Amino acid sequence: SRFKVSKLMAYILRHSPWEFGLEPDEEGFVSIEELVNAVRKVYPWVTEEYIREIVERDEKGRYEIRGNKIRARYGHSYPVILRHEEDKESKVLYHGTVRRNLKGIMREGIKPMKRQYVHLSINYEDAYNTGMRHGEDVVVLIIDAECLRNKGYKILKAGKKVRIVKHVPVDCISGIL
Ligand SMILES: [Cl-]
Ligand SMILES: [Cl-]
Repeated sequence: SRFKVSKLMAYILRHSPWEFGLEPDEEGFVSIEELVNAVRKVYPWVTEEYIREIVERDEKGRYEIRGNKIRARYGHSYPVILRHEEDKESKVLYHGTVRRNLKGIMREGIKPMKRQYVHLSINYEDAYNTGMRHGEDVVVLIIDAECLRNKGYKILKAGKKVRIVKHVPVDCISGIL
């Protein structure tokens, strides 16, 4: 199924490419032909055409293909430089978290995992569902994207709804939902 193969693709491209013999470049790209060979170790019926179809049909824009190169657009647990197109249009974004984090966030702002990027959403429901990954008592922060930009932060379009930014200062948190 598309779901099973996509879940494996996301694991390989975000978390464990070397386990499958793949060496991502600094931007997270691997050869799509080598990715097919890797995936076929688990699902031998997969084809390059199938992987390209998964990329084209993905509801979140999880993946990006350029020529012969494929990457995950977000969610890596290893260092990447993501030169995604800038979101210059959003006025408001959302960050899902858990209530226990408010104390720290209200003192320090939102910091990323591994000093990478903070993940934001254009959509409240997506932010809520993301926050549920860290606990049941979810709150969604409203982020003033214009004030982020005015402080010098570039907000990048990582997926259809996912946006990434280096840091969110407390001054740009405009509400809690
Ligand atoms: Cl909590
Ligand atoms: Cl996750």
